[PDB]
Amino acid sequence: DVVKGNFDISKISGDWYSILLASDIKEKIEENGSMRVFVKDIEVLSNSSLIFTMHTKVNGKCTKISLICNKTEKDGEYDVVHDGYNLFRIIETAYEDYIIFHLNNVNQEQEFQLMELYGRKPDVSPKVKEKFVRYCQGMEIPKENILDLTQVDRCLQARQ
Ligand SMILES: CC(C)[C@H]1CC[C@H](C)CC1=O
Repeated sequence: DVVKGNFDISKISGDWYSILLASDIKEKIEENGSMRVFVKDIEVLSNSSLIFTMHTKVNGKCTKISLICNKTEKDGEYDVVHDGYNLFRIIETAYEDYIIFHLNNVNQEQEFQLMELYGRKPDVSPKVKEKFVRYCQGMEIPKENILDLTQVDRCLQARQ
């Protein structure tokens, strides 16, 4: 049930797992990188904001953070503060299976894009992962810059 636009936001509510991570700056998503953050859940805060809870590593320990995301003037776009100012939007989702997010980090050193694949479960179809890899390459993210997190510690032991 792939939705490609006009997403119902309340249907992306609830728990998510981070599965694949991609960026045109690999350091951002590798171990210790500012964007190596594992989603826990998404909830509707208001008619125009979301709240994400996510895990980061702090001195080796999985640590929960909360992020407030607001609709911008552009349709489908949200902003969020983390390692600077970010703009993100949904690329596509099957609400009960997976969601793909695109993010832009707007900083003065070098702007970069992030691509994220979440699943309702700690894994999804190889069909879904293939769809994501294709999007990444269409966005000129090299395959070396796509990381599979199902192999690594994604704080699953700490989600509570
Ligand atoms: C801070 C990062 C990791 C979060 C913010 C919200 C996005 C939908 C997913 C994402 O890139």
